Amino acid sequence: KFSKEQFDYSLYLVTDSGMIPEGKTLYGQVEAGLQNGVTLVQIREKDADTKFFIEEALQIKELCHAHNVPLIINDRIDVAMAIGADGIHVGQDDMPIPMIRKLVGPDMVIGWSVGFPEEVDELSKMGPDMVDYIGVGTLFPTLTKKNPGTAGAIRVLDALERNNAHWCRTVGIGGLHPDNIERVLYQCVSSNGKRSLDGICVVSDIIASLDAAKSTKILRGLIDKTDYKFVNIGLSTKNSLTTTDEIQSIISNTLKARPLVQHITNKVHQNFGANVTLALGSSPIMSEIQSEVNDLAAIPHATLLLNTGSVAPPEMLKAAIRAYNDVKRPIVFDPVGYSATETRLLLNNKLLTFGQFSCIKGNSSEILGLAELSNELLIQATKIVAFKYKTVAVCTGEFDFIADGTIEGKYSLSKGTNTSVEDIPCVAVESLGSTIACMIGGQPSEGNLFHAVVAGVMLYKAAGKIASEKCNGSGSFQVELIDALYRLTRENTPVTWAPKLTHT
Amino acid sequence: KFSKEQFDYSLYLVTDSGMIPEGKTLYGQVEAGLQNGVTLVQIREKDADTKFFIEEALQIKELCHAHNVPLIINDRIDVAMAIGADGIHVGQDDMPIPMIRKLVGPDMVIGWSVGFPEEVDELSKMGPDMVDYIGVGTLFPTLTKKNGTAGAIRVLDALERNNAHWCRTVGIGGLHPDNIERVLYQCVSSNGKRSLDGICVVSDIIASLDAAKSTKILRGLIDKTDYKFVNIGLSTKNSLTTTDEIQSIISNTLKARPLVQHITNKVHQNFGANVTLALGSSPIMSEIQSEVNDLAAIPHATLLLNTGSVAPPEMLKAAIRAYNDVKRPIVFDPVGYSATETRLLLNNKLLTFGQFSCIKGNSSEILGLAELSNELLIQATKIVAFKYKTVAVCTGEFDFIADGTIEGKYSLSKGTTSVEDIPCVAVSLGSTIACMIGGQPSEGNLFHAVVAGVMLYKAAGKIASEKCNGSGSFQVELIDALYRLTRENTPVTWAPKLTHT
Amino acid sequence: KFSKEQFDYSLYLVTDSGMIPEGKTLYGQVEAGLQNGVLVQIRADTKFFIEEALQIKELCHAHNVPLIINDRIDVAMAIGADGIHVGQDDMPIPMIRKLVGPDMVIGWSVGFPEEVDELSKMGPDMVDYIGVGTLFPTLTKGTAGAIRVLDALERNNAHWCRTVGIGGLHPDNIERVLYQCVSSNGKRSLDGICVVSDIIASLDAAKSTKILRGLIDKTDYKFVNIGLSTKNSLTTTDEIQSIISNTLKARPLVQHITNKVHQNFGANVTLALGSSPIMSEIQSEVNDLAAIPHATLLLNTGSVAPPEMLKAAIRAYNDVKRPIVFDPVGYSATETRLLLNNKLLTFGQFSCIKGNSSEILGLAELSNELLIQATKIVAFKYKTVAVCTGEFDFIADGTIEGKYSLSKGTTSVEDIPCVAVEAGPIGCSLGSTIACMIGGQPSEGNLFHAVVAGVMLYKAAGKIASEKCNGSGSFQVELIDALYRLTRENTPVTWAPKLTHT
Ligand SMILES: Cc1ncc(C[n+]2csc(CCOP(=O)(O)O)c2C)c(N)n1
Ligand SMILES: Cc1ncc(C[n+]2csc(CCOP(=O)(O)O)c2C)c(N)n1
Ligand SMILES: Cc1ncc(C[n+]2csc(CCOP(=O)(O)O)c2C)c(N)n1
Ligand SMILES: [Mg+2]
Ligand SMILES: [Mg+2]
Ligand SMILES: [Mg+2]
Ligand SMILES: [Mg+2]
Ligand SMILES: [Mg+2]
Repeated sequence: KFSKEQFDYSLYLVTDSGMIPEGKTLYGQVEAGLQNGVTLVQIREKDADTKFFIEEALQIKELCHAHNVPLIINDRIDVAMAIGADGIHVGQDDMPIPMIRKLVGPDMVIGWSVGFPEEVDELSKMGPDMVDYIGVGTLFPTLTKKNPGTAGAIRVLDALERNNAHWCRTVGIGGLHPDNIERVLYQCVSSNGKRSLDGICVVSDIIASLDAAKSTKILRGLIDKTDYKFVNIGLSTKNSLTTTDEIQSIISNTLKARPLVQHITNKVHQNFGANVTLALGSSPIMSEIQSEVNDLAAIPHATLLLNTGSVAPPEMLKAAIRAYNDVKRPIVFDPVGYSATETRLLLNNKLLTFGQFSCIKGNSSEILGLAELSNELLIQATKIVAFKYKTVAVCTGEFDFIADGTIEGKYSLSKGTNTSVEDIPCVAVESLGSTIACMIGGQPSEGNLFHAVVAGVMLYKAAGKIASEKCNGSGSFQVELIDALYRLTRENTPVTWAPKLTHT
Repeated sequence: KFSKEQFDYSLYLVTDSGMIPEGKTLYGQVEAGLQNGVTLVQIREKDADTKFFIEEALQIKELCHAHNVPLIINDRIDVAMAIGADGIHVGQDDMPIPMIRKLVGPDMVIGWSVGFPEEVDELSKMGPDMVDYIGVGTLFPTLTKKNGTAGAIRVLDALERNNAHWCRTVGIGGLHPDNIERVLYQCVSSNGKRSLDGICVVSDIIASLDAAKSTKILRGLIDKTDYKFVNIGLSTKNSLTTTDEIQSIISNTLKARPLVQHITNKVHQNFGANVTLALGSSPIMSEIQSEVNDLAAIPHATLLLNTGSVAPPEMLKAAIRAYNDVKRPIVFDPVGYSATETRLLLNNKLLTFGQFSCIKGNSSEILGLAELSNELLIQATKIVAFKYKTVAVCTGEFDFIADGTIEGKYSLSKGTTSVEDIPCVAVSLGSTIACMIGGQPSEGNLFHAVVAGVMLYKAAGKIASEKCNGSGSFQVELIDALYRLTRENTPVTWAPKLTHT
Repeated sequence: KFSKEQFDYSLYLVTDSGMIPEGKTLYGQVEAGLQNGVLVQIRADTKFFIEEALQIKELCHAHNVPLIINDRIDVAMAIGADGIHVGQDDMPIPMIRKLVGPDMVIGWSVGFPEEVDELSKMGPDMVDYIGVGTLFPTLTKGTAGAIRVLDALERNNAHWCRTVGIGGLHPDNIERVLYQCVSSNGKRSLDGICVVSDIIASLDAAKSTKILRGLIDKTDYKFVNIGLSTKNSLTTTDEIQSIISNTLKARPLVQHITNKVHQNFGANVTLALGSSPIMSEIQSEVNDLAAIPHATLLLNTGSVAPPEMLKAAIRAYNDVKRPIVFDPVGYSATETRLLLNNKLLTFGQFSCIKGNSSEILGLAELSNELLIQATKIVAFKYKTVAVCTGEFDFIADGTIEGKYSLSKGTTSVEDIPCVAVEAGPIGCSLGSTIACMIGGQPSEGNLFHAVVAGVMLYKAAGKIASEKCNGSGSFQVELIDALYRLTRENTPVTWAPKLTHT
């Protein structure tokens, strides 16, 4: 007999009877996963046949108790009481929670499927020893649930905090696999940094596995690690303004490394973007072809730059983003959208679920929108975004603001960061997408993501003043800008450049 | 809040959500059936979201309680406790009964689906306030469940051998107005002490375009008490059949020229039509489905069934029903029966299609039908006669006739008069019996007619065996004797002696 | 290197690559069949072919058995194969002989006598052996037909040409095939048996083969649980008396499969002889019926019953070694009837065949010496007791004590026992009579005597009836009566009919 506080939600295995590979049993899989992790187990399915259910539940309760792990049942509350189960899970469309509590009485864990903040409010108006934990929405798409992102999970953890539901644990569920578990753990944190997921739920990743022991050992590895080094550049927090000597080193490195920068964009920017890249002494590639994507990313110092409202299918954007994250190379997200039209908002939010971005760059509107929300406002927004997507965020305007929300790539269960939206580093400065892409692209393993982005914003802003002076209108401004970028970097003398870098 | 003994199983409505006609609601149907009968109601939901289930259950509990009728739930015991239901029904493959009792505690009705005696034994090894009632097997075939009366009797018999006095019974599966009275009529304990406490329907009310009317009809049938299944008298006669009665029978059939439809082999086709001709009535050898209703509509029509025939079960079913609809007599003369695995199968299936006026077999045919010397044969003959609520004939040295119709009486739970004490007397035959019964007027008597037939046949037999030179001439002298014997009604003359058994 | 005369055609395994069960190889199957019996013939890409052929030639040579190839003559020469098989639509035989040169065995698929003629006007060291037609139906690509071919091999004196039977051969019909596939002159039979699916497609090829071996090198086919001994002494009164007693005491169950005219009249004859008739034409019942003591099958023709069920019934009785009597209402009366009847004669072994002058001459594939010759031909052809009804009834015994052998083969058409039964100038009635006499016999009985007993009894009842009757009508019933009276007093010394030798 376990109690609320003895429950370890770390790796939470939810079974599904009609998904087991031939020559393997449900007992067999659940056994393998207990010997290698999963501090919790839930039985469903049916095939019901309510009597065969009960026999399988008892058979499996012995196994779990043997390994000192609780057994949860869904959604048959009666079978739960009948076999002396340790808890029950119910969905939004199952028996109302109060009714359940009345039958099972205190002591028993009650799990609830929750996908929206609105449902966290209800959960809260009910107080403790009603809902004990919740499975957060369906994180990613999946074939396991017969009918039916991290941004969405955050909105829920945030409601658990605004309502101070201290008594309610959380696990994330739906489409969780080794290719996205660290990213999920990493960016699913309360905005105030005080709360994260207490564990991870899998079904197909273990159950449907030809080797369930191995699959589980892998998920365990990911969950009890603490670093997500998502790009082969330094992520150290830097609080000292970026020195002239550092900017100089950045530019040298990218000039010497000749980074390959893959542009995925519409057209207007195709040509102008390739010019900026050429000026910065690196080679542009405008491939939007799925098969090439893994080969491109394999080339030394490769970099991805994303634009939006593009002619490329979501299936390939997903493919590209993943391709770069697999080789730990940097992605820069520069929405041409974003939230400009209903259709763009949709596509952009879908993009932000495909992987981890090294940098997100927007203007005042693009940024406020991303922050889900003047001058003090733009700063708050910039940090919110940076923290939300665990990335370096740039907000362009008269002043350009840069915030570093990577937190050295740190994640943990429940904790969650050690660091809220409010107190991450954010500095100020008084085509940019490709500039930033080239600076980050050139950095070696010992580099620093944040300094590089700042370097880029400085460089760009510097070239701007020069061009606006030497030009005769919009036309020549464009070409004088490219020229300034070229001249500026062929002589590393940042001590010279106009733009002033302050703290925010 | 109801208790075990307040439950009225009379007309028990079991719902099914995805079977309701367009423009009609489950509330709507269940309402109509409460206003006209349904004395009990069960709700299912194997396919929905457990929350919509609970909302519909409460919505419908108010309706039932409003009409002072309990609400039963299946098989979600949890939903049952949660909404304060009055009982739960579970199947053979659902949660074990002891476990259920432990959660819901005494006071709540527990129903169990039961199809075999073996399961009645288990029900009994558990004693009272475990299983309160049972739904007996699937009586007839149906499209309602996703995966006969003889069979129900075997279950009622086990409820008696085990003295499970505490357990009610309802019959279920394929019950409609075309077979409800026959079900109530023949589903009785062998000792006559127990019958079905009620009848269960799903499609007959739920899937109805006019649920109010459909229900009013089922009610009519359930609380009636007579099943006059043939337009002949069914009165119990304890006085031996007098010569004057036999004489009247023969006269009637000669004057009525009954049309006797033979469904038979090919050996019996010809020989059977001869006997029919001799008795002054016309044979027809139609095995065609479309003709069957027209044939039966002809005055004094009669059906004679043989087995191991080339005719499809679908048409036998069609014929048997055709005659029962017009309340005309069927005689069942198995050429099988239980002679081969295939025959046993077909015959038992036949006995589920309708009500027979008479069943005729030899020592083996009969013992088999009784599901079991010279005393043994007598016990067997009554068993059969009572089982199929019919007049049963067992041919041999002595021919035994038993009358198990019990004046066509049925009731709920009661149910009666046991196997042991129905009337039984002692003394080609299929066709003879068919013609005697065929000729009887509304005021006649089924039992006397059958006896008359057996007498007549046995009489013609002695005469023929004497006037013949072997098997060949015996056959034709028998037909002749049948002809001569009936053209002069003088039963005072005939050889065969009629005693009590 | 083998030569013509070292070739043992006993159990001849023909492979088929795409028919092997999972987890089993062609090497695996052919190995199992060599260790338990087995000559061998092999039938994708021409290069994989050659590799498999060599691989398998080593195996065969290891067990001292030749390897034959079909129909790639080139692959044959290339791998030094021991012989080649070709079909009727493959390379002409002379051409083949020219390329492979003498010494190599040449097999030819043959299904008609016409093709035996061609095989013959080519003389020796052209065609060495032949696979006879397709005996029974099969998904891989009758005995009366095989006989016509063995007969042509004899009329042409093709002494140099062996024969194997092929197509649909399995344990349920191998002995019957060996048993009735013999030259009309009795001098020639099949030199062996060919299987594909029975061994190749088997989950246990070792066992399957051991079984086929058992059957082939046995020599008795006891196809009915009655004596088959050749009796040359006329059937004595005391024997007829014993027969009738036995059937009266045994009350045989006689299953009639017949028209509708004969249904009733046939059941009466059966009843009179103190046995029970059953008129079932239902497939599922058939195995249960035959399992009942002293059960007997009587077949009529142009019936409403499907060939699929007749096959089912005939087999059902042969499996329990009970007697079948074949009394064609056809036969050869119409094109459709001939067809169905011949198909029936391929379904199993009959204990007796009964026809009239036409029915019989037809069956013999052809007066009074003529009728006698015909009757023996039929009796011998279908290895059965044959009855030919007329003024004289002729009975011939072609069972030859149920003896079979490879190549040998037996005793010709000409010299099996044949007797006659006359009484003076006077149908489906005799069929039922015969069915009841045979039905009653115990293991120690004798098939031949019983049939004769039946014919005598019937003929006897006939004279009596023709005298006591007033026309066709009463004749029928007086006949049943006479059958009844005659058997209730076993006094054959009394009966009119005279039994002579033919
Ligand atoms: C703890 C908890 N939270 C939520 C639910 C509902 N739920 C969300 S998606 C899905 C399966 C995805 O598996 P996968 O994609 O790993 O194959 C299910 C069963 C539940 N039953 N338990
Ligand atoms: C009291 C009780 N006994 C048995 C069962 C199981 N059951 C067997 S047959 C049938 C469908 C017949 O519909 P129809 O009358 O339209 O043929 C169902 C529901 C149950 N659920 N409740
Ligand atoms: C020696 C010889 N004779 C004939 C043929 C032609 N042939 C007639 S039937 C048959 C397949 C029978 O398989 P199963 O016994 O499984 O029915 C084949 C292959 C030949 N290729 N070789
Ligand atoms: Mg169930
Ligand atoms: Mg933009
Ligand atoms: Mg549900
Ligand atoms: Mg009978
Ligand atoms: Mg004939």
